[PDB]
Amino acid sequence: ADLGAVIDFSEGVPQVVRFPLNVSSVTERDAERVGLEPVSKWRAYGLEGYPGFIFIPNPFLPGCQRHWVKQCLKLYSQKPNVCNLDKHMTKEETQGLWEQSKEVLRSKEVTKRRPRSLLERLRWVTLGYHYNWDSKKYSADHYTPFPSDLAFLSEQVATACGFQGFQAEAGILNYYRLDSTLGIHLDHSKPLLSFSFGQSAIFLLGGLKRDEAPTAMFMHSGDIMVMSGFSRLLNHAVPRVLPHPDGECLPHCLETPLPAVLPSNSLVEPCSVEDWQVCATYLRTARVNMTVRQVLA
Repeated sequence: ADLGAVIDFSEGVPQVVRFPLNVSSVTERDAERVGLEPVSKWRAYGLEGYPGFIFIPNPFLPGCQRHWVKQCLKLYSQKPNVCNLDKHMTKEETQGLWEQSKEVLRSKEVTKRRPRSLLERLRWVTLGYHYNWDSKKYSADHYTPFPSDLAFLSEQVATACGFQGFQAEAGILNYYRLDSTLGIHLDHSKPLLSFSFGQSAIFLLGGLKRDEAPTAMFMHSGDIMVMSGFSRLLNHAVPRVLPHPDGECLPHCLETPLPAVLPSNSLVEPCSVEDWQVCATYLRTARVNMTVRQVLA
C-alpha cells in the first residue's frame, strides 16, 4: 500500500467529497461585511472516514484577506491580550510593536544581524477565555475581550457549515515564520474554526488505523478548516511554513488590493499603503493561523 499524494483542495488517499453548505443561512450582505463571498459561491469538502472534517478553500472576496492579516499583525497583537511576549516584554513595551516594524522596514541596511523586532518574535496570542494548560481547563482569570469582528466572521462560517448558535469565546492566533520551531501542543461536539493567511503549509491529518501514515493537504492563504466531533480530536498546529514559490513572493489572493469603496456597515476596514508594506514584508516568510472555539455549554 503506497503513500498518497498531497491533496490540493484548490483544484492511497481517502476520498474527497463535496460538503453541502447551508447557503441560505448567511445573507449576501452579511458575508461581505466580513469579506466573505456568498456561501453559494463557496466550495467545501469532506473526507470519507472523517466525520466532522470540513475544508473550505479561500472563500474570501478579493483583497479582503489583507484586512484579516492586518488585524492579526497590528491590532490583535496589542493589549488587552495574553501573548508569548509577555514573558519578557512589559505591556507598555509591546505597544511599540507596529512603529518598530516600520522602522526595520525603512532601514536601508537589509540584514538579520540585528535584534529581532517584536513582530518577528510573535508566536501566539490568545483572546477571550484563557485556557490553562496545567489545569487543562479554562481559567477564571487572564480573560481578555474577544474581538467582535472576528466573532462575526467565525459565527458566519460556523452557520454555513450547519452549526447555528455557535459563539466565538476563545481564540488563539499563531504566527509561524520559516525559522519557527516544529513543536506540538472537555467536549468536542462544537466546532473549532481554523483560518490561514500568507505562505502555504502542509496539514497532516492523522491516520484512521493505528500506525497509518497521515493524510497530507495544502493550506493556502484564505483556507478555512471547520472541525468537530471525531475530527476535532485530530486538529493540531502546523509550524512548518513552505517557502514561497520561485518568483512569487505572495499568493495572488494577497496581491489584490481592497475595494476603494466598502459598505458603511462593513467590518472590513481600509489598509493604508505603509501598513500593507509591513504585512507584505512579514508574510513573505510567514503564515498566520486563527483558531476560534466555543467555551460555554
